[PDB]
Amino acid sequence: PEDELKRVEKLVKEAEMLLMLAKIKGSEKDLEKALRTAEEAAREAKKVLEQAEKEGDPEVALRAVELVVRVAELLLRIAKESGSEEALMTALLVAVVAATLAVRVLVLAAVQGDPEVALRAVELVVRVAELLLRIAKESGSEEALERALRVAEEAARLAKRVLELAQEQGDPVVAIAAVMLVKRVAELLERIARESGSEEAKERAERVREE
Amino acid sequence: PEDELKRVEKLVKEAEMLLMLAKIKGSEKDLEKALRTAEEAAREAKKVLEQAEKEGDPEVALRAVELVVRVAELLLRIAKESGSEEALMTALLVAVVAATLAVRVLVLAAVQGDPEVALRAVELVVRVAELLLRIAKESGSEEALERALRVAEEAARLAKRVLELAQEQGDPVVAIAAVMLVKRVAELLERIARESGSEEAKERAERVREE
Amino acid sequence: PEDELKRVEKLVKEAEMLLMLAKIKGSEKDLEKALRTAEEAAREAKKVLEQAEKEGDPEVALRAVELVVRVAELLLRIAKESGSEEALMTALLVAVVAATLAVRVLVLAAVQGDPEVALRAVELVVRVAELLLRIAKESGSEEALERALRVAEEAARLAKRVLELAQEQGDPVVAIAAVMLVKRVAELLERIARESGSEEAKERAERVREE
Amino acid sequence: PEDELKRVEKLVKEAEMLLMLAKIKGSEKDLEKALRTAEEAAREAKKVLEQAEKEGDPEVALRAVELVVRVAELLLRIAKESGSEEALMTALLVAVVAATLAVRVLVLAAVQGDPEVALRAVELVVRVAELLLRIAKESGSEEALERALRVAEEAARLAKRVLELAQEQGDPVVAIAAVMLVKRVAELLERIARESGSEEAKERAERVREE
Amino acid sequence: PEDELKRVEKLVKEAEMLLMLAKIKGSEKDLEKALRTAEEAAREAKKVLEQAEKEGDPEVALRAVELVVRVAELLLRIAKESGSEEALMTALLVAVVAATLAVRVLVLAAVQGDPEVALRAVELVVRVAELLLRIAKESGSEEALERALRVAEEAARLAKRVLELAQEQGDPVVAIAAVMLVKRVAELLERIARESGSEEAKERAERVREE
Amino acid sequence: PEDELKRVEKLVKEAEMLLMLAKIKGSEKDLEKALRTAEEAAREAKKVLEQAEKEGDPEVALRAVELVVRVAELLLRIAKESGSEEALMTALLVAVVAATLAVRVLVLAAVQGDPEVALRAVELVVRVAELLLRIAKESGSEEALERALRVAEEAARLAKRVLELAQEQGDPVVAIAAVMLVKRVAELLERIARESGSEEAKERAERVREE
Amino acid sequence: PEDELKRVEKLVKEAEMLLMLAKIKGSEKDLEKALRTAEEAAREAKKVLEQAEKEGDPEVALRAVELVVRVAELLLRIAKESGSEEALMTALLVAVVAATLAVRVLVLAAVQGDPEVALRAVELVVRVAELLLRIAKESGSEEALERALRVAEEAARLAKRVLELAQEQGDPVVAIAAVMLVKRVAELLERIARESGSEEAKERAERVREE
Amino acid sequence: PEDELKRVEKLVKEAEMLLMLAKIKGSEKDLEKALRTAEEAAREAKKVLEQAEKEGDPEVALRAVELVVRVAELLLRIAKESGSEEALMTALLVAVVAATLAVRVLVLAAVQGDPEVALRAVELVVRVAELLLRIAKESGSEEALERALRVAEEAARLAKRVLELAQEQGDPVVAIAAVMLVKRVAELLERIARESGSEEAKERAERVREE
Amino acid sequence: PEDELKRVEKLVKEAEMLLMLAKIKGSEKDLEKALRTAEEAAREAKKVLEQAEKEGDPEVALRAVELVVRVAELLLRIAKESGSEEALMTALLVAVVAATLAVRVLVLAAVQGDPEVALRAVELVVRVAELLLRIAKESGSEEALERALRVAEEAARLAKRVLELAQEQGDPVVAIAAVMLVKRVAELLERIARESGSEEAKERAERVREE
Repeated sequence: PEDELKRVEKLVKEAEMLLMLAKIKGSEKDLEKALRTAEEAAREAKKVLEQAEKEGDPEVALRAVELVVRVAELLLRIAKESGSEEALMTALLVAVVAATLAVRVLVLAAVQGDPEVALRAVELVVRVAELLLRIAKESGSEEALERALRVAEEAARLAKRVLELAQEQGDPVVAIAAVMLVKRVAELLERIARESGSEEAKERAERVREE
Repeated sequence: PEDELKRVEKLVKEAEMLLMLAKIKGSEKDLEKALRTAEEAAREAKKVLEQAEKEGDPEVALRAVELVVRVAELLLRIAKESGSEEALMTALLVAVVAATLAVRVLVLAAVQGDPEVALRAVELVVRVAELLLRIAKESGSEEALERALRVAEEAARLAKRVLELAQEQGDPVVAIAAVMLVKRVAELLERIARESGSEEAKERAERVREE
Repeated sequence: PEDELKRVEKLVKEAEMLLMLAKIKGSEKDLEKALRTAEEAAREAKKVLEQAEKEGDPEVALRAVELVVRVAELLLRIAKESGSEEALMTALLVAVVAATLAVRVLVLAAVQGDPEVALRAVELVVRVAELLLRIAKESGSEEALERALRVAEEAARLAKRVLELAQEQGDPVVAIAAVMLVKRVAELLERIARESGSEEAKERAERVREE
Repeated sequence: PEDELKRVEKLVKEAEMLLMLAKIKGSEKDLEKALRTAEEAAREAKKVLEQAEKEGDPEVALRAVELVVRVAELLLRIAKESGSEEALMTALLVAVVAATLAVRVLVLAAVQGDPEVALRAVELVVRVAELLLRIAKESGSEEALERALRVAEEAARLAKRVLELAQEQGDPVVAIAAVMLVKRVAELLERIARESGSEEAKERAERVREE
Repeated sequence: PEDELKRVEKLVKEAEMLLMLAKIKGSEKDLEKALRTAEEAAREAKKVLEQAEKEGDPEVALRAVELVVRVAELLLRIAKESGSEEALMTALLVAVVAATLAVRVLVLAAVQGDPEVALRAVELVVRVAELLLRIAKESGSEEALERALRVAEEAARLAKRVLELAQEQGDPVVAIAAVMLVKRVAELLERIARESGSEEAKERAERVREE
Repeated sequence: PEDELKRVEKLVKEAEMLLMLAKIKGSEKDLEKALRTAEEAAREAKKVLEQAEKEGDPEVALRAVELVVRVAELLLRIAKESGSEEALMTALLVAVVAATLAVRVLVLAAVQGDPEVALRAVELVVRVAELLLRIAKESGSEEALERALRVAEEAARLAKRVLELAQEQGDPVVAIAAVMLVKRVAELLERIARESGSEEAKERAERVREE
Repeated sequence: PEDELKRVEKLVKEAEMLLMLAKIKGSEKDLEKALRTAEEAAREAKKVLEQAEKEGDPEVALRAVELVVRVAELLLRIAKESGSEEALMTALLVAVVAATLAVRVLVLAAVQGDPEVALRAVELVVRVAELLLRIAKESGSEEALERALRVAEEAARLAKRVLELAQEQGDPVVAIAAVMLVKRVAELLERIARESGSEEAKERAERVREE
Repeated sequence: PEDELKRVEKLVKEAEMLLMLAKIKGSEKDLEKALRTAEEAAREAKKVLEQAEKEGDPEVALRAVELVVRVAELLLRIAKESGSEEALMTALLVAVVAATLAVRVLVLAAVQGDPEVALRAVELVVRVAELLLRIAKESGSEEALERALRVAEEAARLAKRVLELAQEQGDPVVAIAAVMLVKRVAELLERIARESGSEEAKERAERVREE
Repeated sequence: PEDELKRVEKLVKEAEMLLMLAKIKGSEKDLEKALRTAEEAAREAKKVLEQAEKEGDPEVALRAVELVVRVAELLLRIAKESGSEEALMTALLVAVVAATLAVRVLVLAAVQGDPEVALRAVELVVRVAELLLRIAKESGSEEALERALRVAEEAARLAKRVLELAQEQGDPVVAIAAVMLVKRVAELLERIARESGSEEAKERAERVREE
């Protein structure tokens, strides 16, 4: 049931409500249950995926996982208002998850032959990459920075795999978009390469800008 | 349904009718059921809010809460004719409620992006402040006096939060009105500061007149 | 609908017709159904008020109640031709009713802000007073005499309440008339004081002639 | 449903029709089924009360019971045309019933606070009294005569109880009527006292004329 | 609906048309369907009564029954042209019916208090009597002759019952007419007494000429 | 099921009906079964609590217990009409029960975090106190008087415990009301202190007026 | 319906009537309801626009908005007679509104291709500018002064946009008028530049006098 | 329902409104939601086609797809004002889509035998070709240039297929127009051949100018 | 359900759509799934027959089988565009099937007595014959040629059996048509006899032209 997705979505709104009230009247308990509501919202989000795998709906799978991204993003924000290393780590944990989950939404889209959803699954990986990057900035964690760049390249990589089941089904437009996707990853890696000395970003960009 | 609001409104009129007859023929039972009709009117008023939260109508929420203010105000008056400490305390209880309820109407207006309704929600807080002040005078309660001034400043405070989602939506006029709102609070606190020695009103006015 | 008022009015005319024929050909059955037609006319008259309360028409309310007075007055007359203690008591019952009903028409006129109709509602109380006085003479009932004088003073009293919502709406003429009303009550009570030894009328007149 | 009352009423009309035809063409079978139709009409009448108790309608209760009186009255008449001791006893049985049933309509009117209906319930007791008196004359039964006078006084008694919930609800007119009711009982008992030597009627009248 | 009466009436006209054509061109089939059309006309006529009983219209009842008389009269005539013992018996059957039906129209007129319609109902009985007399002459049936005289007296009898609800409603003119009605029955019975040796007519006339 | 509460409530109304009839016709058997109906009503009332404990509804718990108070109050009244020491003791027994039961409704409200219901539970204790006081006056029992004052103070005491889970949940209004509650207990104890020499009431009031 | 516009217009006249009477007899309540009538008139005015957007009538849109200007102008005047900072702020709020509303009437005129109405919409902006200037003088508000000059330049700016859809439709006359419009803005800004030291007006005039 | 088409159309107008306002006041958020409104308009446009396939309406199909072209064209324009590579790619994606969709509208027109709609479907392909050409110029993308020319020739090709079901249905005029269509493609390819060195356009024109 | 037939029919249209698109854009995969869609359409077609046997509908049976012919015919065409020996053999297999299936529709029509449907069943055999002939030409298969001629004669044969249950039910027209059917088979066999040297067609025509 996408009936659940609405549940998940409303939980998220509520978490955002608990956060928004929390900043207004300065309540550390609002912020706490906001964290917990978020956490629940994302738990259920993954229950919904897990059965959209054991069913045939990649559409449901994608909406579930992008809700999980939404939860991750909310966690990042709660972290910044709380100033909590914990909240920042849970933000990070939901982020690293969303990545491999998007990857699952993708492989489902391939098995079932739904190239437009696979594409979106790959974009989502990119979003997760961008989030990790954010988290990395907020925590100064040299590890989160590595995870980010990694996840980026791995999206650019899966883009080829999206183009590849595109060219099986004769749909050049999503396959062109699938190449446009690879170049905004090249670009992200280039934008990162410039600022923020990384002995890496340079290499990853160079070898994705080949692909 | 705003169909209910009309119910709530008519209950209130009736309560006012029972009060107005009560003063005319001097019936302590008219005054009693007037109190109880009022009380009901405000109960339902909050049922109506509670579902306007679980729905999307901040408009309904505001009309519900300002009816609750109306009920509070009626209770203050019934108190003064009865000379009841009880009626005065129930007046006070509906008043302290209306405050945090307006605050809820506000946070709903923010979540849903309705800055003109948020503004009115904040005015309402100010009205509640003014009511508390009245109640405080009638009961000589040194506590009600504190609640009043508090609630005032907290309205001036939320005014910034109204201006803040105003400047997100690019609506300077309600945001200007939102600054005009803060200065009639500064003024209320100044007007109170003068008469009625309060070691406080002075401070609150000084620090809101900064903001 | 004032469509009903015409119904009520025609019922009354018919009752008066049944009475007038009854005296002509000396029919005790004409007189009976005349009583019953009257009774109906007044029943409906009050149905019409009752909804003019639950609507916004004090105009309809007043015409309904003064029809009820008209019915009461007719009952007094039927009583005198029949020589019935019963008919005289039902005359009395519709009379004591009309009083508190006029009082309702009045409080409606106040809630809705219609000072000229309130005034007339108070006059009507006076008429009812005058009727009670009549009934009292016809039955020699020491109780009806008390009800009369009471109802009188209570009209003079409500006159202040008419003047009081007059001075809110800035209409000195009906408010002057509202003081002229109090003095013809003082006068009625004085006229009664003189003849018909009453240990009371004297007091009531003295204390209304203050007001 | 008052839908039933109309049923009960039409049954009664029909019974009266069967009676009226029966006298015209002299049919002892018309008179028989007239008795039985009557009997049914009153059965259902009490079913209708019984649920107006287990519901909240004293209005329905009163119309049901006064239909039962109507049935009783019809039975008295059928008795006189038939010359049946049986029909006269069933007349009596429905009469003695109607009494205690009116009493139930009354106590319902008290529980539910409907003083005008209680009043009518008490009048009804008086009617039943008057009926019993009739029945007593037709049967020369020294017992029916006792039941009559008894039931009379017991109505005058319940009149106080009507006045008593009148003075709780501040409705002096039905309470005055409630005293007028007691004096037509005093009167009935006086009218009976005179004719028809009864060592009793005298006492009952004396002690009710106190009350 | 009196809409039906027009139906019944037109059926009758048509039956009379089928009869009138039948005599002209000598068609035994015209005469047959004329009988059947008549029969229908009278069937519906009684359906119309039957619901005018279960409604409140004695006016409708009378027009229905006198149509039934009209049908009866038509049947008598068809009988005489056909020379049918059958048609004569069906003539007789509708005649004996119309009698007891008029009687029903009457008792309806009494229940509902419509003395002028009752009167006409009784006249109708007389007409039926006159018809029976005709039928009796045409068939030489010693039984039809008895039915006739019987029905006559029974009309004179019901005349008293018409006068009796006349004197309840104070309408001496229909009550005088109700006595004029009894004397044309006395007269009919006298006119029959003379010719046509009947050991009976004499007695019936003597005892109705008393009444 | 609150379906049961309605059962309990109707039993109570019926008990009150049996009592009200009992006073009217002076039936000691009505009064007896009124006692027993009351007793049942309160039995079931406690069954309903007992499962509202083993469920999560403090709302149901409170309505159940306040019905038990209602039953107690009815018993007090039946006692006074009967003049029974027994009925007065059973009145007392249901009263002393209701106290510790309210206390249970309270601790349920705490476990489940429902401060507004806890508050009402504490008021109820106060009502029970007031009842005990009544019972004490009617029986002159020096023991019932002690139980009363005790129960009073113990309510004032639990008020702190209500304020205490109020300040955990940040709801100052019920917590203010919770302090208003303590002062009407101080007041009750003061009102009792004055009249009715008690070497005690003085002390209890002094030490609660501290708190 | 332009049927509404007449409503709006008459409301405005009435407001002006309440104001004009208010100054004559010196009634602060006339002035109050004059403010409120004005306020309503402008509310409806915007309802009428809002549907002239969701319809195709820029003509209706312009008349609606210029009524809103009229309301704004009336508010300025009421402010000056009352001496109210509040009335002056509400004057200001309707003024700042009318500006962005005229802007909407304009963009509607563009979408629908009605260059003569767009022109008038831009003039209206200028009027609003002139009003703001007035308001600014009356309140000495350094902010209202900024809003004024701003709004002026923004009109001169939209004038180019009017000329631009003029030159698409080949209508040089409204386009010439559209350049004449820009120079009376240059002029207004110059007239303001001179008196009333503003470090700004100078710049705005210089850069619009380029355009 | 073509009721939807109007929806789609109005969405498009609104998008164009958001764009036109966006250029006027320079709002990057207007431009954003203009993009998104456009995107929606085209989503629904394809929902409408998708069911016009699963229904029998090629007329609905064509209007839906040409709305999709309209959306594509709007996207191209938004791209140029924003200077966004993203907006330009989404412009391109809706363009490449519209092509194969027109192709679907065509094959529907063939299955259902509607040669005039097929013709228009083929023109539409040509429009899409022209759009791609535009997009290609704006992005300098050597790939978009290939897609353009391709799509052109493929329209000229389907023109034969339009002529071919024309000659089945004996409609030479649309079939002549179908040959006129091929020559403006030859011409487009020739016009492109000249400017803008393409080693290709030459070949495609040569081999279509054969056909 | 003939609800299924529509399913079968739409599958066929779709197969034809996949074929028609396949020839347009030259897609060997369109042609493949067109074959498979066809194949399904015919599978279900036979499921529908199979239950129209186990039910009483020869009408359903005939529509099912002629859909199977339609599928066969489509397969022949797909074969010719693909140039597949396989597709041609599956064309042949559905053809040889349709024959013996028509034969079943026929024997059902006989058992159930529906001679007009039997006739059509026999025509269908002839169509199948004509198809086999086509297939035979396309494959040069000396075997398919034998099957064709065979199936032809066997239709002419069953024609006698159609005429034979015609003459049982007295319907000479379908029986005449049943003889007209035999002569277009004689004719088909004659037309084949001429061209395409067959040592056979001659004999079969000679011996059917006897019959």
